[PDB]
Amino acid sequence: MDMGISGKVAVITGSSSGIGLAIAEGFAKEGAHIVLVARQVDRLHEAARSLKEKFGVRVLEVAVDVATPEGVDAVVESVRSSFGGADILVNNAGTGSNETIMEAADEKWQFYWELHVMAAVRLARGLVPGMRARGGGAIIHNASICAVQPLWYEPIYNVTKAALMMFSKTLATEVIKDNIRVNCINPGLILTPDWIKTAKELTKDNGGDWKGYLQSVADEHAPIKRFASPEELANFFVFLCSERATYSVGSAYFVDGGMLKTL
Amino acid sequence: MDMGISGKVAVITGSSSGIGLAIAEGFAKEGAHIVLVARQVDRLHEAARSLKEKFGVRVLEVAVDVATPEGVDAVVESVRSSFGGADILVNNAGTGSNETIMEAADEKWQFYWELHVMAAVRLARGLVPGMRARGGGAIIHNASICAVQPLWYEPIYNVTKAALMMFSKTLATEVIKDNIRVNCINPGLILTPDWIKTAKELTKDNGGDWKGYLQSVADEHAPIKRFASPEELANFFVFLCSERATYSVGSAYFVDGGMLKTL
Amino acid sequence: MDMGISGKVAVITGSSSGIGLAIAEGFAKEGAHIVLVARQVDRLHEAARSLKEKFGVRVLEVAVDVATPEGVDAVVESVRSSFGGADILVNNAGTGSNETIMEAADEKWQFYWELHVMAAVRLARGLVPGMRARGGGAIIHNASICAVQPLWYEPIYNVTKAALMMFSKTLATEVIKDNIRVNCINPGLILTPDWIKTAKELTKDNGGDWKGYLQSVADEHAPIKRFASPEELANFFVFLCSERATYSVGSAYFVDGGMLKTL
Amino acid sequence: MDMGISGKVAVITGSSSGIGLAIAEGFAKEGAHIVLVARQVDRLHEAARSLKEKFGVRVLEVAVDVATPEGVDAVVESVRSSFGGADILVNNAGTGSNETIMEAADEKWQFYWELHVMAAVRLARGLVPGMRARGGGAIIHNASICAVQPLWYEPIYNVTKAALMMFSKTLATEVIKDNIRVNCINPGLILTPDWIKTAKELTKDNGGDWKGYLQSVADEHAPIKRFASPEELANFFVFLCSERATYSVGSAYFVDGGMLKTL
Ligand SMILES: NC(=O)C1=CN([C@@H]2O[C@H](COP(=O)(O)OP(=O)(O)OC[C@H]3O[C@@H](n4cnc5c(N)ncnc54)[C@H](OP(=O)(O)O)[C@@H]3O)[C@@H](O)[C@H]2O)C=CC1
Ligand SMILES: NC(=O)C1=CN([C@@H]2O[C@H](COP(=O)(O)OP(=O)(O)OC[C@H]3O[C@@H](n4cnc5c(N)ncnc54)[C@H](OP(=O)(O)O)[C@@H]3O)[C@@H](O)[C@H]2O)C=CC1
Ligand SMILES: NC(=O)C1=CN([C@@H]2O[C@H](COP(=O)(O)OP(=O)(O)OC[C@H]3O[C@@H](n4cnc5c(N)ncnc54)[C@H](OP(=O)(O)O)[C@@H]3O)[C@@H](O)[C@H]2O)C=CC1
Ligand SMILES: NC(=O)C1=CN([C@@H]2O[C@H](COP(=O)(O)OP(=O)(O)OC[C@H]3O[C@@H](n4cnc5c(N)ncnc54)[C@H](OP(=O)(O)O)[C@@H]3O)[C@@H](O)[C@H]2O)C=CC1
Repeated sequence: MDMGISGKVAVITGSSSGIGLAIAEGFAKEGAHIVLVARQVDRLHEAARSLKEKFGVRVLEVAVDVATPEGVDAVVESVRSSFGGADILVNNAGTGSNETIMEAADEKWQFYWELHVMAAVRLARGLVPGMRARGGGAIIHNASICAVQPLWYEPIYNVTKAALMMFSKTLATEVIKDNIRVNCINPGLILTPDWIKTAKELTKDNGGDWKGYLQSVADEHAPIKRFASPEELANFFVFLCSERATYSVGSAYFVDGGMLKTL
Repeated sequence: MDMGISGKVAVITGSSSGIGLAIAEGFAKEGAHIVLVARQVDRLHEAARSLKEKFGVRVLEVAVDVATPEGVDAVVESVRSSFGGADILVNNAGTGSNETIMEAADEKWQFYWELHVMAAVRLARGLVPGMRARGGGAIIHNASICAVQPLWYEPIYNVTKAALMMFSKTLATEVIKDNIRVNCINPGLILTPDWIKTAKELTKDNGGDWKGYLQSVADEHAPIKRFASPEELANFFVFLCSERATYSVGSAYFVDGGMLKTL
Repeated sequence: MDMGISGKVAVITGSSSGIGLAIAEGFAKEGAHIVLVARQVDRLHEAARSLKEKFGVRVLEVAVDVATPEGVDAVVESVRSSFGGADILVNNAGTGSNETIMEAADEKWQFYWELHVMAAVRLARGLVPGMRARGGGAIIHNASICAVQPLWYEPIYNVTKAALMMFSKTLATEVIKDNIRVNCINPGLILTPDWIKTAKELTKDNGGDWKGYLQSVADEHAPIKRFASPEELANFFVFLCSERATYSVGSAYFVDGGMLKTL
Repeated sequence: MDMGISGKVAVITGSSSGIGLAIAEGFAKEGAHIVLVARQVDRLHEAARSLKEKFGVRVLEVAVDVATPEGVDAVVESVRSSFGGADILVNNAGTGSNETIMEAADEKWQFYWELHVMAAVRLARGLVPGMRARGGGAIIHNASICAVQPLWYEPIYNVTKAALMMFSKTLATEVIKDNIRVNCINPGLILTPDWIKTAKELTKDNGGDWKGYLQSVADEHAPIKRFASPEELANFFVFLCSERATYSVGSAYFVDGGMLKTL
């Protein structure tokens, strides 16, 4: 199936590893030029190198904290200088939480609000005008199954991802007049490095069988009884931002292996 | 993006015209063999001929009423004998309604229950064993946006489509152990023959401006302010049934131009 | 808080035991006259006597199958005969299922369709006219948490209850012009006879700790870690049918001790 | 119906006028003592006098900004000093927004986050321990129908009310172990002074018929074709915080005259 995004410019936040890198490889595979965004400079250089070598597309690196207005303004200025504007924006930067409401500090709340919601708000403000000038585009928000089905141990994550899923919906209605399609993707269990680090930490005193720990997670949560690969998730991001998904507007698409328990 | 379904067997109910035909064309393009199912045999021939002539695939026609157990049995036996079993089943046969709860006959409720729900129950019972034996597969239920956001004039449609959406999710959990992935797609406004028929009928005594009538429907209901083409929609069905959507299980995916008013 | 329903006529289907009898007692307490509806004549006669004797309200018994048109007709005609019309209607008759989609007979699908969906359809058709003539009224559909969050073992129950929940909403918009407010209640785990019966059955060969079994069910499904009593749930049915809930139209209200896993 | 809250202490934020004052009167009518919280000292002082005279319960005034940590600490301190703790907490303080995402300043996103979400986080942290110590209680969050069905003109409101609804759910699962029941209420159109102010402003130049403007709003959005009264809404607040709603946990209850367009 032709995706029709050859030569389009795709900005992916949090794209030096895990889901965000797999997303960047999937767009690169389809001929899209890539803007990679993350904090660690070295991992970012590796990712760019590998994308260029494997896929022969242009890759720009922006090494900034997207949870800050300065960081966002640098992404916007770098995209403008190198490419003129973006055709695709994937908001993927984000991270799990771990607290009780009774004990969490206000600053922790603030931090996930800036990272999960304010980054998407500021990137929409900064990139929509260029995308509009280029004739339209696609914006995706990677929220989470937690945005609707909260996990008990991460209330701040649940709340901020919930806010992000609403944000995506409100942006979709505001920019569709610009021929800009906005949608949300809500992933289930996706096997990424932090899951492995967590599985090892939690099994350190009972045998170290981190793979069995992950298998029990999938057994308890997903009818599919396994985690997804980042690559299988990325496919959906690429599809939704392609010329083949032109009637998707303001929707939330779950990619979750049966984990959502309700209709 | 490679779909990986070349040479797979796709059964599409309601595929002699409109959306079902566009879906069959989308699968045929990707090299899938096609079983077309509809009642009227004239249009089934014309569609089948056009698919073989345009895409070079095998097409089996089954002219039956899928709202009957005998019709479904015929489809199951045609697939078994011609192909062994199906890899893909798309439940698409269905039709709008138009009544009030206070006036509609019990027999009309029963008609839509058979067509929208029991056809899918019976096809799953009949085709899942062969699909299992082939190593897995994909099943899609075309419900509608109305399965969650009911349109005032068609309560029977709304109820039976809601029931269909729940069926899809329950079948999803039952059969994922067989590597069979079941999902639902909920389309918004899709420009099909019946819409154009209706527009022309509703404007016959006031100017015959059927295009104007369709445009006001779009403006009323969809932020994108147009209907989808059946081809735009077909893409989603093709993607969901492909080797690129292998983590989609028990989900309901809206394709609606913004029409869904809630999160 | 005054419910303002003294002297009103409440029809409760499935009201010789369990949740239905608790709902009838809740209405009786507030001085409503009661139409009790259930199949077993003596259980119904006994429920009627005890309501009349505890609460001093009028009680009419209609011993019929509400899953049949003739049974619904008998209810409508006894209401008309004894009271003129109903002010309140609670669709409560229903029962659990237990099957796989691969194995269940079409006839079983049919039975649950008749009992969960068509009874409410036919009772709305039969009772709305008299309710309208009395100046308005309230109708409730007792669906289930399973209407949105399906239980693995009872797909027919899940599909038919989801259908009921949609019916409730579509009826809501049709009859609000008559000052009739229709809403749905979705209960979680409610301790009824069948629950205790099932706990005793499933523990007959392992120790007969039926209390242990129910506790584990509650522990698995509900954050509050107990079943509701039928009387706790009844309060909500009485409130929603009262002069204090005059802005509730077309809603679904969960009463589930935390069991719903999503927003 | 006995609510069983006579002598309990209910804290209501934003209760010097509108919905919060109606809720405070509703608890008062039921014999609950009242903690009134709002910024404007004058309106608060008189709302307090008028409640005591009219209902003969105790009334504590706390004139603070609950969007600030200092404001919340003053509430918690004054409740501790005057009553020991609270039995009931209603988070009601909040206000509409009005902007585009493209134009809104970061400061404005921040203000709505503090007011609609952080007020509830901070009041949960400050009041739950006293509520726990009293044997349990009830907490309500007044979010909005906009939490799931966004209004085009107030993206910040839609996003922060969505976050508040998720917060309510995450809190409910955390504190149910303390015998504290947390739920959310999502009102539709409720006739409060800002609606009237708005209807006048927007009719200033076309005839001044502010009532007909409100009627056109109700006609467009609500099948019941009128706004609710604050007193109408308040009944559901008092019910949910009463001893008659003991199985309601982590639910979202809409009170919206049919406004919600989906199931
Ligand atoms: N894994 C899972 O099971 C699921 C994940 N998700 C969502 O997917 C998204 C990606 O998660 P995943 O791939 O697991 O996470 P990883 O931790 O593997 O990847 C995070 C990426 O984002 C970058 N990043 C983190 N914070 C910032 C920041 N402030 N500014 C710029 N870049 C940042 C990281 O690089 P660096 O540290 O150098 O900044 C890294 O490239 C997240 O939004 C997550 O919530 C949703 C559902 C499930
Ligand atoms: N068009 C739209 O805006 C939307 C449509 N949908 C759904 O899409 C699906 C396809 O509809 P659409 O393309 O619009 O409609 P069409 O009328 O254009 O297509 C209906 C197809 O179903 C066949 N059909 C109808 N009843 C039966 C039956 N009992 N047995 C076998 N085939 C049958 C028809 O052929 P024949 O009569 O010859 O049997 C025809 O091929 C339906 O389920 C509809 O509810 C969902 C959302 C929006
Ligand atoms: N119990 C629970 O945990 C939950 C229950 N529900 C729903 O609550 C409702 C009542 O359930 P519950 O109290 O548990 O069940 P019970 O079996 O204890 O009560 C069911 C009532 O319905 C009557 N009934 C059943 N079939 C018919 C029929 N065809 N015609 C007329 N009356 C009938 C029964 O009497 P008779 O047999 O004499 O006809 C009985 O009085 C049902 O809709 C159920 O689906 C929803 C969620 C949870
Ligand atoms: N009216 C409607 O149609 C709907 C309203 N709602 C929600 O209902 C709630 C009540 O709104 P409504 O009654 O309409 O609004 P009003 O503006 O009429 O009342 C707001 C009350 O809250 C107080 N308040 C506002 N901000 C603060 C603050 N920062 N700290 C302390 N008190 C504050 C106000 O007093 P003061 O200004 O002196 O501080 C006033 O007493 C809100 O949460 C709103 O979002 C939900 C759905 C619909």
